[PDB]
Amino acid sequence: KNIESGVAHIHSTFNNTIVMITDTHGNALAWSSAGSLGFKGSKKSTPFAAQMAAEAATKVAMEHGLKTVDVTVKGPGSGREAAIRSLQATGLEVTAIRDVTPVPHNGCRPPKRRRV
RNA sequence: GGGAGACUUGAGUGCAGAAGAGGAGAGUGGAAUUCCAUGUGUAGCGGUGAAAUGCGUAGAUAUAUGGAGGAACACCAGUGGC
Repeated sequence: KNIESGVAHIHSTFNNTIVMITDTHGNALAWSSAGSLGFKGSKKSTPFAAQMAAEAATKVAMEHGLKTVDVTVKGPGSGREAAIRSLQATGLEVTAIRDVTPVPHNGCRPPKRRRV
């Protein structure tokens, strides 16, 4: 109901961007996405859509009560920086930024190349 | 070419060292994917050139914490080595 510090997970893929603001323990507080905001098709990956998604999620989080957030960026999407700037503009203080893109140590076999 | 000898440079042994993803056997480590359980949380997620199929209110994706299991071994790594 009332929080001050939290985490913001930005999942940005080539097709969509999802912003998930949680508490420092990971429990979800608010979230939004390009698709959730009405963007469809290619638009979902545009940085502007990421900007709006971060804006809407931040507004809900601040409404719930939240001042500081630390950012974790995941995925190769092109809207990560747009979301971060949107967070700052909407008001939440960006305490820190880290990248948590998983990096398999070889691990599993990725799917086939396209057009083969 | 044959026979009877001699010789040490080829060949090999000895002695002294060197490096190595060489091979076989038995274990073991972390990353990561998927699945499972339980939290938080609400409407999409996923995907394309564009769409649709598909998954999601039986609460998905995301997110936190665990647990299961299979396979391959990021960085080192290098017309490097064996």
